[PDB]
Amino acid sequence: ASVEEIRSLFKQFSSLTPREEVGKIEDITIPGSETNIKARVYYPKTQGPYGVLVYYHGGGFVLGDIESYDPLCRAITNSCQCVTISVDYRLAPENKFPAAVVDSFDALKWVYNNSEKFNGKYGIAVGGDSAGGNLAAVTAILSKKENIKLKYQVLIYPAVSFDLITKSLYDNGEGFFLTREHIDWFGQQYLRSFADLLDFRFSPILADLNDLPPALIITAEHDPLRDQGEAYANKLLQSGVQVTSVRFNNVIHGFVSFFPFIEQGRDAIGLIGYVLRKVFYGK
Amino acid sequence: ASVEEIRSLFKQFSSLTPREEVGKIEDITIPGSETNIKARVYYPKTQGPYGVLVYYHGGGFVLGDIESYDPLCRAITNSCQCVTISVDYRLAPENKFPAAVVDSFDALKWVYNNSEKFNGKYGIAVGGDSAGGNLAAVTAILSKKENIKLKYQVLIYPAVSFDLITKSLYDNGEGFFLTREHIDWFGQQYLRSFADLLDFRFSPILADLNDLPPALIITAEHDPLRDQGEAYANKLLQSGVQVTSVRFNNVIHGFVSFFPFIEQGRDAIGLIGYVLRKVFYGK
Repeated sequence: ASVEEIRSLFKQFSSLTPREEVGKIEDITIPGSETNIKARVYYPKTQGPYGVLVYYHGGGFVLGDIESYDPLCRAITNSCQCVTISVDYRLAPENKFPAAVVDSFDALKWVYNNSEKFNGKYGIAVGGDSAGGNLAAVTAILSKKENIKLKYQVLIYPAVSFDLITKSLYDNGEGFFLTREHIDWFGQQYLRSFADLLDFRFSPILADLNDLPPALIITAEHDPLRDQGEAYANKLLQSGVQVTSVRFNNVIHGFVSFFPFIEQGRDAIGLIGYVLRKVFYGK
Repeated sequence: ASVEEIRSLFKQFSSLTPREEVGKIEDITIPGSETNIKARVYYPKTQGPYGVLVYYHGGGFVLGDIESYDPLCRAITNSCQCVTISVDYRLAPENKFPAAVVDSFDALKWVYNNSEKFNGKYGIAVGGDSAGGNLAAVTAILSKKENIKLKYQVLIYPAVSFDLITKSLYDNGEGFFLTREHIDWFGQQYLRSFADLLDFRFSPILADLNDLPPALIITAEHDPLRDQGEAYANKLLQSGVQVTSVRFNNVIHGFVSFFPFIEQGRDAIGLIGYVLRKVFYGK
């Protein structure tokens, strides 16, 4: 199948996942530095003021979008009882690195500067899964540099480094949905050249991690990205940042997206909701 | 340092921990088959009806008690929004195996048969940490044998088997609070003879685990008991029981008891609260 066919397939598969009712949904356009960035704003059913999670979908920088991630963003919204803003960042191969990062950061800065629009008085967090977790992490690094003060970062099986060495890569690189061949191919679509492998905006493990917001990092036992995610937690800890790093056993990369039929995915969304309700509301 | 001494230092340290307000607290005495069993009943600040969590404290079968665990059980009560009944089972070396088990199962049976005193319409679960997670797991096995239908079991770094073989036992057996010498000494205080090593009431991994209640099993990366706790989860799964097995990284055996200082401990309590709210209230 073509990239277009697979992008469509994501949306199609999404229509088989129940969409939880939320308080209110609205589609906005965020004025970006290089583009106008579509976002979907989900309000919870509770009364404000709120904390605001800016969310970046996964899909290897190439696939996924607001629609296919709509069921997950609804479930997250209800779990965290917070405003969630799902960002349609530019995808590769059409828009090479660093387009996704530029959009993800532009969107966060705007949300931060406009949180009053969402009655966002309890502060701003970032979150995302896989490639989205990469973007959340990188967005949190870029924020510190600009004195944007984030409450929290939720990194769901994030990609944090180019990797040819982790045990989990070789143990889990075939037969568990996300394969070596996928990882290589996504990387070729996204990156401009070999030099980009030196860029912290692609590999956030490279960055100086002190003074970043506190983090929840979820990894999956049977995931090739598992070891590198747990390494990112370690480096955060070494840099004096609080992080709860949790390995969900018996599950694969992507498991949180399959929450309707992987119960561990539901429980992960429950934990995400707990930590955000805690940091935002003292709950 | 004598048994009575080390019990007292445990008590004293826990004495300095700020206690969370709950709804109401009632002390009760359950008529056990071998003894009168003190239990403390914690009501959440919400209104009923409730699910009920029967909780067994850790401490190697030798230490801990209602008072010393009082801060944790308050924290759990507020997180799960459920009635929590902390059980004062008989301790070793004064009362050897299977005294703790007899008391734990007698308490659970009585609560189950008396669920109305607690407005416990939404059903009964068991939970416990360490030696208490052993007791919860064993209580669930004994329940199934007598047709008592529990909703859930929460096993926090449980002891599930006599162990001379797991990699975590050797990797983590010194320097991380719970040492080989402790494990040896506790087992020496608790067990009657070598024959007790065949008894599933000591090593619940031995039991047929079919038809047991769904489980949350929390392990700790730097814990000698880690591998066996993950084995128990895998054996449950193999037996057709739903289980969410989560390894909290960067922490040691006992970390949930240190929740006031170890934020990962607080997040573990959040997760426990989520899974129980979900199973009881469909939240």
